[PDB]
Amino acid sequence: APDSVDYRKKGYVTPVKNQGQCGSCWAFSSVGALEGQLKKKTGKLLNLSPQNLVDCVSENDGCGGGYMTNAFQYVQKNRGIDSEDAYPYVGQEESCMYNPTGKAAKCRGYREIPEGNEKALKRAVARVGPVSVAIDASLTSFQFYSKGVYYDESCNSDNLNHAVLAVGYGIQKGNKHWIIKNSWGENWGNKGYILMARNKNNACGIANLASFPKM
Ligand SMILES: *[C@@H]1CC(=O)N[C@@H](C(C)C)C(=O)N[C@@H](Cc2ccc(O)cc2)C(=O)OC[C@@H]1NC(=O)[C@@H](NC(=O)[C@H](Cc1ccc(O)cc1)NC(=O)C/C=C\CCCCCC)C(C)C
Repeated sequence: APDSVDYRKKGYVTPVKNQGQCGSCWAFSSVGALEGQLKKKTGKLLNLSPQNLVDCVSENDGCGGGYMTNAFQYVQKNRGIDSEDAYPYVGQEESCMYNPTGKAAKCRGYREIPEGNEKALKRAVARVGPVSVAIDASLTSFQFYSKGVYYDESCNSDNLNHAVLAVGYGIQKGNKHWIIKNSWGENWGNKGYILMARNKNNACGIANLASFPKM
């Protein structure tokens, strides 16, 4: 694989959204992954609907929680996801109003990275595009990230509690990293983004609950 990857520079990645108080992190992660695969296939980028996922993915718990695979599996069986334009984010769990006219992406299926395999996730990101990853984001050191490559020996790989999007990887001051899109708005982190430590004994369990859709 290449040394540098950054799918933001290829137009795959939409702006940094804000989930708010609602714990719809999985939905923002899922949408991020589909958005990437939409641009690759069609040439056109747009915002897909996190609210479509929150309201209609009955196998997940809306703002309470959820998995990305379940949201991808939903878009496959449903034969669509609406645009943000067609179906906008309100910040609560409520009734499904999927309108197949406002369809924007479909999904052929999904794939999962092997558990605790950062090399596999690296190969995935390089070839596919923005990959959905879950992590431990409970630490204070995570909350108030501003610059550099992030790492903390507290970061429990087995306590996976927050879904984000791996949009790339690289190196910065000899610290290999994953380029990560959060959904806590543009004023968190470095413009919404964090660079988390790559090949550092699976830092915050970056490789444990990782997956992508095929479009
Ligand atoms: C999205 C994350 C989010 O918005 N915020 C997280 C913060 C920034 C740490 C967060 O709150 N995450 C957890 C709760 C939590 C907080 C702190 C610690 O130390 C641990 C957990 C959360 O539930 O947030 C919602 C989103 N996260 C997920 O969907 C993730 N899933 C879970 O965290 C987990 C389910 C699970 C994961 C791994 C397992 O092996 C088994 C089960 N959720 C729960 O355990 C909570 C279950 C039910 C809560 C019901 C609340 C009812 C309120 C009325 C996913 C892996 C991406």
